[PDB]
Formats: sequence, structure tokens, C-alpha cells
Amino acid sequence: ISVRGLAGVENVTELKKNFNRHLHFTLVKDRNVATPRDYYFALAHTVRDHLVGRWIRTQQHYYEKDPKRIYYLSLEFYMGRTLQNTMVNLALENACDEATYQLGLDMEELEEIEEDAGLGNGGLGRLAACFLDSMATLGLAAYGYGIRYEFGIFNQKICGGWQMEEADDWLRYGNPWEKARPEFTLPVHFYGRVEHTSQGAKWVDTQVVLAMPYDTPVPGYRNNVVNTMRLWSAKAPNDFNLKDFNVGGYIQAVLDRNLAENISRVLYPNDNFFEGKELRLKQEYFVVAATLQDIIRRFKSSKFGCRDPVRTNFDAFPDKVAIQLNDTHPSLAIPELMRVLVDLERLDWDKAWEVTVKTCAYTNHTVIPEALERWPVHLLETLLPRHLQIIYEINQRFLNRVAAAFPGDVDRLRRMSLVEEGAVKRINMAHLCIAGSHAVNGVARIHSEILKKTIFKDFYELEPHKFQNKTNGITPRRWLVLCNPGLAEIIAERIGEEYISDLDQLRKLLSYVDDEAFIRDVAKVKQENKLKFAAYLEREYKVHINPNSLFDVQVKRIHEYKRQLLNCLHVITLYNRIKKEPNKFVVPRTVMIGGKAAPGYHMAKMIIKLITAIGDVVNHDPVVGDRLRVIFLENYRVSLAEKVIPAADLSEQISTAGTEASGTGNMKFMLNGALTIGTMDGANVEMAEEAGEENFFIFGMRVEDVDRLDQRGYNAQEYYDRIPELRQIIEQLSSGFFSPKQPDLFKDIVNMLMHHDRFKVFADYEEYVKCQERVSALYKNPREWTRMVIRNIATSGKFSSDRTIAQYAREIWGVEPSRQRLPAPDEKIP
Amino acid sequence: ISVRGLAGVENVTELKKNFNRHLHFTLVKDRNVATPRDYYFALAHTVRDHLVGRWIRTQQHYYEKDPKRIYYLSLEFYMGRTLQNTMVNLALENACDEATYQLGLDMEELEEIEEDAGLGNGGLGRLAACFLDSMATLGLAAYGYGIRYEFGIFNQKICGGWQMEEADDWLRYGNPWEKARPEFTLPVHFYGRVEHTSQGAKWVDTQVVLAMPYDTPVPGYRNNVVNTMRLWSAKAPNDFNLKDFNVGGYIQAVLDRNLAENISRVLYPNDNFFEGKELRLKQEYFVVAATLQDIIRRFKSSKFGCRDPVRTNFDAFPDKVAIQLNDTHPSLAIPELMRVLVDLERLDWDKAWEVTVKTCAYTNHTVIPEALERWPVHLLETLLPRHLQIIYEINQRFLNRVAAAFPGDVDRLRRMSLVEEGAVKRINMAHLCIAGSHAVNGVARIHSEILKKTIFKDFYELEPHKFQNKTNGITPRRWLVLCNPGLAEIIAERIGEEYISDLDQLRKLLSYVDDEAFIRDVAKVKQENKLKFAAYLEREYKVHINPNSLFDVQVKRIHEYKRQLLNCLHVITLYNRIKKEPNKFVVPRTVMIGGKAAPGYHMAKMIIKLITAIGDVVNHDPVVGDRLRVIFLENYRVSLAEKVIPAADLSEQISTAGTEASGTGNMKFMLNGALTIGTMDGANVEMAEEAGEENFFIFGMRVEDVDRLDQRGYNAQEYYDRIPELRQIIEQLSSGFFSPKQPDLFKDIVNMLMHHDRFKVFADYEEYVKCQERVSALYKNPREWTRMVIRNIATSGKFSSDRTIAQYAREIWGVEPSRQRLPAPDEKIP
Ligand SMILES: O=c1[nH]cnc2c1ncn2[C@@H]1O[C@H](COP(=O)(O)O)[C@@H](O)[C@H]1O
Ligand SMILES: O=c1[nH]cnc2c1ncn2[C@@H]1O[C@H](COP(=O)(O)O)[C@@H](O)[C@H]1O
Ligand SMILES: OC[C@H]1O[C@H](O)[C@H](O)[C@@H](O)[C@@H]1O
Ligand SMILES: OC[C@H]1O[C@H](O)[C@H](O)[C@@H](O)[C@@H]1O
Ligand SMILES: O=[P-]([O-])[O-]
Ligand SMILES: O=[P-]([O-])[O-]
Repeated sequence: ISVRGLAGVENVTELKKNFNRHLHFTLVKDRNVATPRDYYFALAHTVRDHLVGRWIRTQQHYYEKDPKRIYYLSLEFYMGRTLQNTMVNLALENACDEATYQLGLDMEELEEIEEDAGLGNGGLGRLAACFLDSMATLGLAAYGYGIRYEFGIFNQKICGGWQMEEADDWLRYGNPWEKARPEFTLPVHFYGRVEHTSQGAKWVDTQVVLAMPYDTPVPGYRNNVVNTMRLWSAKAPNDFNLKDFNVGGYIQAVLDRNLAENISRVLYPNDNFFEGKELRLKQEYFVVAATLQDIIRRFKSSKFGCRDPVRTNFDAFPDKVAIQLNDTHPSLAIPELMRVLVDLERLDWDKAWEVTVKTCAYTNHTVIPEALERWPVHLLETLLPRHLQIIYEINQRFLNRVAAAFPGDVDRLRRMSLVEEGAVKRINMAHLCIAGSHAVNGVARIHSEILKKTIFKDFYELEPHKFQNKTNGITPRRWLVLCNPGLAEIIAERIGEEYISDLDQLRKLLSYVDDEAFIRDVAKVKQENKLKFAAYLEREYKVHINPNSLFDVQVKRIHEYKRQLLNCLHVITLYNRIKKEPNKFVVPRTVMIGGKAAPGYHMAKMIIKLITAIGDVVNHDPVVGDRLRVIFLENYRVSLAEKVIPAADLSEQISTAGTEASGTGNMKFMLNGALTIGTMDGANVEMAEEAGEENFFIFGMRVEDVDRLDQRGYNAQEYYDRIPELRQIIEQLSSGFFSPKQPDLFKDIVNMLMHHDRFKVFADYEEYVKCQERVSALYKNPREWTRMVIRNIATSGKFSSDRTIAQYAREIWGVEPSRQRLPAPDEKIP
Repeated sequence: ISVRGLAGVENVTELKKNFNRHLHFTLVKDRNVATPRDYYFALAHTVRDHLVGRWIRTQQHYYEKDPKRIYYLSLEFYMGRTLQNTMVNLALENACDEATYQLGLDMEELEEIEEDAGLGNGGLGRLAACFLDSMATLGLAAYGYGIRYEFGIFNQKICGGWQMEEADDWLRYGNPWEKARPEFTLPVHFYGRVEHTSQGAKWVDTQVVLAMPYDTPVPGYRNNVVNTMRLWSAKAPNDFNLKDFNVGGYIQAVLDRNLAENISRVLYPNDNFFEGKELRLKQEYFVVAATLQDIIRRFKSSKFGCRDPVRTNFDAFPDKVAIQLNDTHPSLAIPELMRVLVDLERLDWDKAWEVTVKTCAYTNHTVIPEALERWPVHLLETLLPRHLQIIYEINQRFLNRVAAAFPGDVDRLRRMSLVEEGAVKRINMAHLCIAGSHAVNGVARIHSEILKKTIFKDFYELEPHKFQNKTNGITPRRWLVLCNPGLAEIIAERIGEEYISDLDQLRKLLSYVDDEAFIRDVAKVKQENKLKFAAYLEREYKVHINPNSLFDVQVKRIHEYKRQLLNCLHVITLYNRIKKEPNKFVVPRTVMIGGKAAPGYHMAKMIIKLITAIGDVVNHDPVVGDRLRVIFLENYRVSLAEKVIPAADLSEQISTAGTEASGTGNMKFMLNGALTIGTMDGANVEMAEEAGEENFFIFGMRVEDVDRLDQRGYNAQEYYDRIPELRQIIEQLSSGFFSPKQPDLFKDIVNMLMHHDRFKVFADYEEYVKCQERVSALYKNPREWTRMVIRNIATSGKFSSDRTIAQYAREIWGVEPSRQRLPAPDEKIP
């Protein structure tokens, strides 16, 4: 059937009876009233059963051996569905497929019932998920720590072409994967005040909110390692949230508990944008405070909680603990770690600081100013009074280090300050993370250089040893074996299966680049994938597309820097050229654009309306026929990504050079047989460098060209004046050609494009359409297109998150990866 | 070990492996980190497994045979713990005891870990629970319908002698018994307006809240019948509660969902008191609306949803459906049933009314005015506009019936109106229930007569056939076999086990009233029970009591009509007599008073403080020694009741004649070996009548004496003037003898007692202490006391809820009870 594992005789029979056990005892249903949802749950519980045994020994193991622990703190974990992925990592896919078949059910139909775990916005959240999978696969004693939002990223609905947001009630039917652990509930404090008494400061009169943990298993690829993802939930104490007496109402007091519990209610839907709301800061301290207590408790047991030097010596803390900060969201971990060590454990400042710097590491994800976290001091002052004091003290001693290094450089002092003066005083969380971490990394080579050359230049001059790079990656399990079994099978037919955990081996595929059978096969799976997607489209969304056309897809969050608008300009150009010479041949294309816009991002929402507006005109023009369709992919999310990427021919990674930190969608497309048209931005540079620029469609300004243009001054009128095709398009938008009933509907877009384009869309227009003509030319030559595809696939090995994690481990965490199978799952009950 | 069933070889081995399965696969723990709480859950899941098989066939059975369905609507279901009770009804107690023992665990220690299901206030809620158990045991196709409050009756804490309320987070650790059924979620409407168009009225522009059901199994006693208790939970729709667009905030919209969900958040802690709050009315319509849709859906399938006359003829609705209204809380079921039939199904008013009257029956629980539900019309007008219209129309046609029956009687017309004029117009929910039900019953013979003679006199004259009586009862399973196995065993040693489901057989115990061995045994279990309670006291609450003394206990909600104050007066009298003649012998007594006060009931909270105040003085008087202790039983609830009742010698049922509808605690004491000192109130009359007044300690005014006194006019000064002992006590309270630091602390109690005692405490004082002297005299004669006890126990059979349910069934519901074992639980998978 494929190498989805063995469909053993004993195991298929075992699966079936367990499926029935659960349907009866766990779901309390009888075959006669069972719906597909019940069947999905019976299977999920059956599958979950296979990894609890491994989960328990894995954790018991780490307790016995006591290795260095890796704690990955992130406010986002974009997980997606977990049934198939669990089957894949346990080599259960074929057995379950067989078993459910014999039970008279379609496994694929049941998989579609599982709700996505959308506790993420985009790139950053998905990175955390891929990292978790790789850390388990590389056998590291790692823990994912975050917030269990009861409402994830909103579900996007398109009404009259506009995006409508609706609550993502993903827990509505239950989550069979998590395990509530109410017995490890921890208290978290807010507000209060600071008392300075005799031997130390005291955080007093605080409001207590409880953090209840939920553990979800994270299985490594076929190695019997099951790590843990602990997600905290907010709970109100039953005392003060009722006991602070003297009138108000007993009923109201109980109803008011949903005020402390709102902390974990919903995920903020902002991607690369900072919103200084109090609820957000509360979520940030909430995940940090609870997680650190858990980390320290585990450390206090280790082997020190037995003997060792005997004396809770935190000198070995850094040798047993490593906490990675996914962006500055968990930045409070730095002053909080200081607070505990100093205020509670009573260590001296300098010893505490040495420990904190040695255990914390920070990862930066963007260079745009509006994405930077700068928290108003008055907020920190009211909510976390002692942390503000600690931050001021950290700033004081840091700046003294600067003044000592650069005597007299008074401007450098203010530039580097963690405290920003002005309208309102703010705290620069990034400056905080650089100062309190022993490593700061970028997510792609060029982004990492930009950090040293620009944004964190002063910091780099002060401590060059801190700055590193760790190019992002994706997990080949979910992003290849899971979403594209057809491609994984033919690759395996030639080079084996070892590449699933050693992607570098894909290079061996280079020797089949002239193999007639392989070229036929690679091309066949892509055709099969496109047919399946074209079908899903009519099934669930309804209104036909042509599977013979080129599948041009751009899927990612809607942003001005991602330039979906530049894509739009090209689509309209193709339309206008067809209307000019109708009977002239052009390569057919289905251009699919999908992504979510933050609810408050007006421009982004205006762009989604433009996309749909173009499709209204283009898709109903009889002269155009089937040569060009514009489709907007609704509710783009992880599970939808697993469907479109394997069916894409052209991947669009066209952000303005210097704005996209790295990107990971680009890597997903490269590994699944799509050719890339993009700018020399983020990881695009490394991809092109790996596959060879000849097998890549690069266009537009390089970072240097952008800077030259800024020195000069960007004037969009110039481009409007010298390019008639561009001019024609702008006058089409301005006159209501795409919005008949509301002729001035797109005035904000035109106005912006001409007068405030921060991302110079026009400057790359000519080179973009010129470059698009070249891919059309190559698509007309099936054999050469496919041969270039093989060149990309065969060279994508470097972009596996296993390579990324192995580097973090060695160069930052100080631990050695291991592909050693844990001693089976075998029963055992001590 | 006892007749807690057989500890079979095969079944004890089976239990143990299943215990381990769950501990591993379900709780995901390993023996090395398992705590008693985990062990309790492993057992609970194991026990729950044994009744799912039965649960599924029971429901499948009712679907096949299609009998008349009994729907018990109540806003309260005072369930308590369910582990032991499930073991008892499945004959699993000894097997589980053995199994856990072999596993090295104490079952009793694990049972104490289960949290109580306190979805009730007192008498009314507990009645519903006992009824459920009996309906299952009598094999009726009955369904309990209510609200799944996430916070039940508050946990009571005593601080400095005052009651402190604290949220009852009973779901904190999970509920292994319930089964969420998100697939049967139903919509409920609120607000909106009424449109009158061409062919009918339309309830329009409403706010939708979703009702999600949760099913808990209700097992009959050893008959393999497992009925269902469906509890609704409020959920916000993900559309409008987000989709009603045009600014406000995306985050706020999601956070605001906890406004529709507040409907099922907490139970109102009022016992026999009406609070006209909007949240309450919303809970009331919420349980009613969701339940009726469920009832009709089930009816639409039956055998009509196949053929029959063919034409949804609701003429047979009353022949297949019976809905019992537990008080007027679910009274909206009447106008709601009308709304559906008329507005949706389009039946004519008169046919709809005939159907509604024929399927609804109402049970009244009290005669005090402040406990009556009179909802302000402006509330109904805004929240349920169409129901108000229906109610007005019901009133119109009802009153026309009255005028036709009593021509010219204009005052009778206003007295009987469902609409009350005055300050604000209100709707009398009780008048509504009488008019729309074919049966109205009281809960005790005297209470039922009082309803006909007083409160509902006019209604009785109009339709005498509607008024019935159904004396309350308690379930002998939880209230005998579960809480007092020692007593159940010795009874069984003599007359067998058949009495557990046929309490009448306890009469055979009369022939052992002179049996020397039995008297020794009855007395022995009571001594064993008192010793165990005296121990629990020091274990969990700490500060000694004497097990040789008389256990004088009064446990029930704190009320002015229950007269805990009269008890207090007696306690202080005993104290003063001892201080007068210290070296004189008196029978030692431990008087225990327990119960909860509604948070807003100031007087009730003042009484709890008085009780504790008396204990502060009495319990520390060296001259008193061990002859008198005053203890306040903290957090009285179901599980605590199972502990005190079996250990009580004297039961206090001293409410003012005519105020206690029935009472059930009195029956629990009688069946467990306690003698009763009380007034001729509620069921006390029937109990005394059954055991013989010679074996009962009756005192005080009878209903007639109370009325005579009211004609005359109650003047407490008179009693204060002629009784020196009483006078001494009042001057003790007035001068701060019981409150040194705050001498005027109890001024409200004294003031009330002397000037506004609605329950004439003083009028019964003399006869109460006189009567108390008589029980002390009899307690001095162990053999005669025990012989009287045997006379009570042997005569308590009539107070089983099995007798009560059999009468409801035959005389109201029109169904025949059956003690037929359902065809085993045996596997099966169709
Ligand atoms: O005190 C202990 N004794 C024995 N095993 C322990 C102890 N603490 C942790 N463990 C084991 O380590 C796993 C890790 O627990 P955690 O990391 O503290 O959540 C547990 O599930 C146990 O198998
Ligand atoms: O349409 C039906 N076909 C077969 N069995 C049914 C059907 N509806 C109800 N049942 C059975 O009756 C039980 C009662 O369902 P309910 O009373 O509607 O909640 C179900 O769990 C099934 O065993
Ligand atoms: O680092 C993970 C991702 O974080 C953010 O979403 C960046 O915009 C993206 O470029 C990067 O790939
Ligand atoms: O009917 C059940 C119970 O309802 C109420 O709690 C009444 O006060 C009580 O007398 C009665 O026994
Ligand atoms: O993270 P990028 O692929 O939008
Ligand atoms: O219901 P009663 O025993 O307080």
C-alpha cells in the first residue's frame, strides 16, 4: 500500500477490538447510532493508547538518567491535527488503515473530522511545532511550554468577498490527546506592591490566579521517545475570588471568577505586529511564572534533591537547565528568574545574574519596528512592580558596562537602554533579552547578518560572541511523509527510508535527474496531487478549476510586506494581456492566494477584498475561458496547508528584500515539488544557493538596491509614468473596473501604492512579470520543468528542522543529539 | 464481610486488572507516582465500566418497546457521591473491597476523595435524587432533567464563629460519571419580539444560547436498569456572539461569550425563599426550552416516527409523555409546550391546551409566602415576550371558567388570577401550574390538606379532582444499606435481604422487639456508629466529644421556621440548670447542630453565630465537664449526612406546626435508629401515626393551636413574664454573657424573639424542655430506649421513596411499576 508501516496480522486484530472497546466503554455508543465523529474518536483513543506506554517510560527515563533539560517557551504552538502524525511516528498508519477498512470505515474520512490545534498565528507558532517534533526525534529531553487557549486563531469566513472572523471553539467536542493534570496546579501573582524589609524585598498584597497544566504527548519519529508539551490553563482560586468579604454579592463573586480565567481564553491574532494590551502582558507573565516554578521544582529533585554537594547550589543550574525564548514574548522569564533566585532563594545579584545569563537564550524573528515589543512602564509598574525594579537594576548595571567599554559615547548609552524615553516611557523587551541571554540568533543567514549590521549593531559591538544564526527548517515527517505519501514512496523506492530522519540523503536523488522512469513518476504524483486538490475544492467549497493549468499559489498571513498586492498586479496584467489579444496562446494558470488578516488590520482586509474582486471579474469573463482563474483559499491553516502545498507548481515568496526574516512555507513547497519565484530575501537566498540559482526564479531588488532607493527616496509616480501596463492597472482600480457598485472602494490601496508604499511594490513590478514569463516558458516544457523540480527536491535536505535542532543543541544548549531508539514501549508496571 | 455482595474469584481478578488498565491508560500514571486521588479515579472508571453495558441496553430497550416516558424536571438534583452507591446497586461492593485490598489499598479511604455533586440546596433537591433512584429501581422509563451547574451549593466555612462561603468547584478534577453529548446540543432563545403575521405569531430577533447535554447514569437496585439524568450546560454560539459586526473588538467579543455561558455557572443558594433575579429566570427557561425539544424529538420518533395513524397527531402525546414539575421552577414548561404546539406545530389552542394539561403535573413544596414565585411582568415582557402573551391568554380563558362557575363572585376572580396587580404586576407561577396541570400534590398528608383548606382553596373548589397527596420518602439504598451497613446486616440476619426494595417487610422486625440478642445487636451497631463518628470528628475537625453521651442532632438548612433557636434555648437551659446544681446528675449530651444559611439571610447567619457562641461558653466551663457539649457541624451536605444520621440518638424536627411541608431528614433518622422529638408538623404526623405516639416524643402546639393564637394575637412578653428560666436566658443574651467583647451582638435575635417572632418560639418553650426531660429519662434505661428504637425502625417502611414513586406512577403518571430484572448486562454489539 506504501511504506506507512506493516499491516501485521496480530496488530490489525488487536487494533480492531480496541476500537470497539473504546466505542463501547469510552464513547458509550452502539454501532447503530455511531456517527463518523464517534468513529474518529474511537480511533483516536485507540491510537493514543499506543503512546502512553512510551510516554511514561520516556519521562521516567529522564528522571533516572537526569540529563540537561531543554525548555522551549513560546506563546504559540501551531500544532494542527495530531491523529495521522501520531500514526506516522509510531509506524501505525497501514495497520490502522487496514483495521478500519475491515471495520468497514474510510480512515481518510475520519481524519478530516479532527479539529486543528490552532494555537498559533503563522511562522513563529509553526516553527515551535516543527521544533518539538525534531527535538523528540533527536531524543533530547525537551519540554514545550505555552498557554492552552480555549479559542485559537479565528476561523476565517469570506462573505461578499470580505473576511468574517468567528470564534475557533476547537475544544467543543473534546481533546483526546491532552491529559489534565490538576494535581500540579501552581499559583501566579499579579499587581500587589513591593516592601523593602531588613533582609530583602517582598512582593506583597498580590492577586492570585492559578495555572493548571495540561500535557500533550510529542512522539519522536519511530524511536519510542515521547516528550511533553505542557500547556497552562487559568483558574480562579476559590478563596479570595469569593472570600474578600464585605458586600458585592455571592452570585456576582462566583460569576466574576471569569476575569482571572480570561487570561487563557483566547490567542491574540497578531502576526508580526505588537499590541500593547494588558490582557497580553498578563498571558506573557502567566506562562513565564508557572513554567519557571515547574522548571525549578524539577531541578530541586534531579540528583541534587538527593545529595551532590548538598546545599541548593544553583551554580549547576545552567548545566541542567536551558530555556529558549521564542521571540520576546516570554522575555519576562529573565527578570522572573532573577526575582526567584534573589528574593526567594536569596542568592547575591551577581551570582543570580551569572546563572540567568547562562541558562537563557533568545531567538529573534523580525526586523520591522511595529513587530517589536515595547511595553509602557506604567503598565509594568501596576501589574508587576517588582519586575520593573529588577529591570531598572539590570539596565543600570548593563549601561555601566557600556560606558566602561565606550567612554564618552553618550548617544550609544541612550540607544542601548532597555528603557526608552519619550511620549511615554517604555521597556524594550528585545534589549532585555540580549542582555540576559548568552546567545541571540537570527532565523536565516541574511536576517542574522542584518541584526548585526543594523538593528542590534551596538549590542553586537559590545558582545560579538552572543550573536549566532540558526536557519529555520520544517519537519519532513508532517511536511513530506504525512501530506505527500505519493512522493515519499517513489523517493523510497529508489533511495530507501533512512532519509525521513536524515533529509540530507535526498541529494542521492540527483543521480536520477536524467532517469526516465523517475521523471515520469515525479510528474505523476504531482498530477495526482493536483487532481485530488481540484476535487477537494468542489467538494468542500464548490465552483470548478482546471487541473491541467499551472498551480500558482501564495499562501501565508496577509501583510503589506509579503506583497500579495504585487501578486495581484501580475494577475491583472495577465488578464489585460488576454483581453488585448484573446486568440493568442498563453499557459493556463490557477492562481491561488490564501491567508488570514488580523482583525484590526484594515489594509490587509482591503487586500483580501481586492483578491476576491479580481476573481469576480476574471472568473466570469467568457473570453478568458479556462486560461486564468483567481481563487482565494478560505481559512488557510495547517491542515489546509497539507493539502495545497503538495499540489502546488509555483511557490510565491515575493516579500520586499530585507523584510522576511526567513519564512518556512517556502521550504515546504521546495520539498514537495514546486518551483520557487521569489526575491533574495530570508531563507530564499540559502535555498537558491543550495539548488543553484539556475533552478530558481529570482527577481527584483536585493537588500542593497532597496537601501540605495531609500537614500534616493522612493517615488512611485516615476514607475507609474514609465510603465503603461502598470498605469492601466491603477486607473482600472481607481475607476471601479473591479468594483462597479462602489467605484471608490479601493481608493485606500491606490492612495497607499502611490504615496505611502513602505514596501515599494511598483519598484519590483517590471522584473516580476518579466520573471513570470520565464516560468510560463519552462512550464511549456514538462520534461525540463520536472527535471528542475528534481533539482530542488534533491537539494532541500538542509531545510529539515532536524538540522536546525542539532545546531541549537550543540552551539547553544550544549547537548548532543541521539538517534537511539528508546528501549521499546513494552508493558512494564513497577 | 457483610451482604455487600459476593467476592467471586473470577470477578476480583478481573476488577484488579481493569484497575491497573485505567491507572495506566486512562490516568497515565505509574504506581510509583500515584496518589490516593489517582487510585480513586482508577476505581471509579473501573466501576463505571460495569454499568455502561447496562446503560446502553436499557436505553435501546425503551426505544424498542417504546413505553410511556416520565420526565422529571427540577432545577435541583442533590446527588452526593456516586461511587459507593453504584457499587451497592450493582452488587460490587465486596468484590471491589476485596480487589483494592489485594492491591494494597483501603477502599473507604478512596471513597472519601470523591467530591459531592451538590447541585441542590436541601429537601427539594434531595427528593429529586431519591426519586431518580426509586424510578430506576421500579423499572420506569424515566429521565431526570436539570442544569449542570459548574458551581454547586457553596462550601461552608466557619471563621470566628461566622459562616464564610466559598465556591464549590466540584468539577476541578473532573467528573468520571458524566458523558458529554455535544452532538445533541440544542438552541435556546431569549429576548426578541413577537410578529403577528397572516397565519400565526412569530418569535423573532432573539438571542441564541446553546444547551449542551451531559448524561449521568442512574442505576436501579440490582435489576440491571440504568436510567439517565441529562444535565444541560450553556454554550455561546460561535456566530452572532462574534458575528454581529461593526466595531467593539474581536478580543472583547470572544471574552463576552461568558455572558451567555453564565446561565449554567452557579446554583442559587436559596432554600424556601424566592429571589426575583434575571439570571434565575434565564436558568429556568433554559432547562425548560432545551428539555422540551428533547422530549418532542424522542416522541416524533417513537412508533409514530414510523407509522401509526400517520400525521403527527399529538393526541397521543399525553399517552407517551408525562412531565413532572418539581415546584414552580420549571413552570415555564406549560406556556412553552403551548408555544411549540401552537406556534410551530400549528395546533388549535384548545387541542394544544388539552394536550398540555394532560401531560403536565405539579408538586408543591411549601406554604410560606416568601417561598412563592411571583415574577414581575416587566421581566417576562423583556425576556420572553411570547410566553407572557400565552400566559395572558391562559389567564383569560381560565378566569372565564371561574366566572362561569361562580357567577358574580368578583373577589374570587382577582384572588385566582395568574396576574397579580399592585406595586408592580407579577405572575403567580403556582396559579399557572395549577391551571395547566391535571394533578397538583402536596408532600405530606397535613400539607396536602392545608393546600386545599388554605392557600389553594379557591382552586380546589373549582377542580377538586386535581388535588392529591404523595407523602415523601427516602431511598433505603443510600439511606440504609450505604450509610449503615452494620444495621442492614443484622436486619438481614433475621429477615433476609428482600426488604431493601420492599421496606414494608421491616414490620417483621416487630417480632424481635423482645429478642435479647437483637436488642443487644441494635444497640451495638449504634454504639459502633457513634464511636466512628466521634473519631471522624477529631480526625477532620479536631477537639473531642464523649461517645457515651446522648447524641442530640438537628441537621437541616438554617431557617427561622425550623427553629434552631428553640433548640438553642433548650441548650442554654440545660447549661443554667447545671450551673445551679453542679453536683446533681444529668444525662450527658452532645448536641450537634448543622446546616447552611443562604448568603443573604442575615438572621440565619446570626443564628449560626449564636450556636457557636453558646459552644464557646459551654464547652469550656470546667463545672460542666463532659456532661454537655455544643458542636456546630460544618459544611453539612449529603456525604456528611451519611455519617451523622447513623450515629444519632435523638432527631430534632421542631418546626412550628404548619410550616414544614414534609421533611425527609426526619425519615432518615427513623430508619437508622434514632428517636424523634418533634411537633405535629409535616410527615412527623404520619411517622408518629405509623410507630404509635407512645414511641414518639411529640410536643407543642398543633396547627389549630397556632391559628387560635394568631386570632388572639401572639405576645411574647407574656411568656417572658411567666417563665423565669426563659427570662434568665433572654437577659443573658441581652447582657453579653455569650458575647463579652460585643455585648450587643445578639440584639437582633432578642429584638426579633420579643417583637416579631413569626414562628412563636416562646409559645413552645415550656412543652419542649418538659418533653426533653422525658427523653433523658428514657435514655437512662438503655433496654427500653433500644426497644422503642426497634419500634420506629420496624415501622419506617412506609417512608421509602419506592412507595412514593409507585403512587405517583399509578395515580398521576398512569404507568405500572415493575421489579423485573432487565435481561442481564451481557456484552452484545449489534
Ligand atoms: O519522586 C519521584 N519518585 C519516583 N519517580 C519520580 C519522582 N518524580 C518524578 N518521577 C518520574 O518522572 C516522571 C517525570 O515527572 P515530572 O518531570 O516532575 O513531571 C514522573 O511521571 C515519574 O515516572
Ligand atoms: O433512529 C434510531 N435507530 C436505532 N436506534 C435508535 C435510534 N434512535 C435511538 N435509538 C436507540 O435508543 C437509545 C435512546 O436515544 P435517545 O433517547 O434519543 O437519547 C440510543 O442510544 C439507541 O440505542
Ligand atoms: O522564524 C519563524 C518565522 O517567524 C515569523 O513568522 C517570520 O515572519 C518568518 O519569516 C519566520 O520564518
Ligand atoms: O418535598 C421535599 C422537601 O421540600 C422542601 O425542602 C420542604 O421545606 C420540605 O419540607 C420537603 O420535605
Ligand atoms: O512564513 P512565510 O512563509 O509567510
Ligand atoms: O427537610 P427537613 O428535614 O429540613
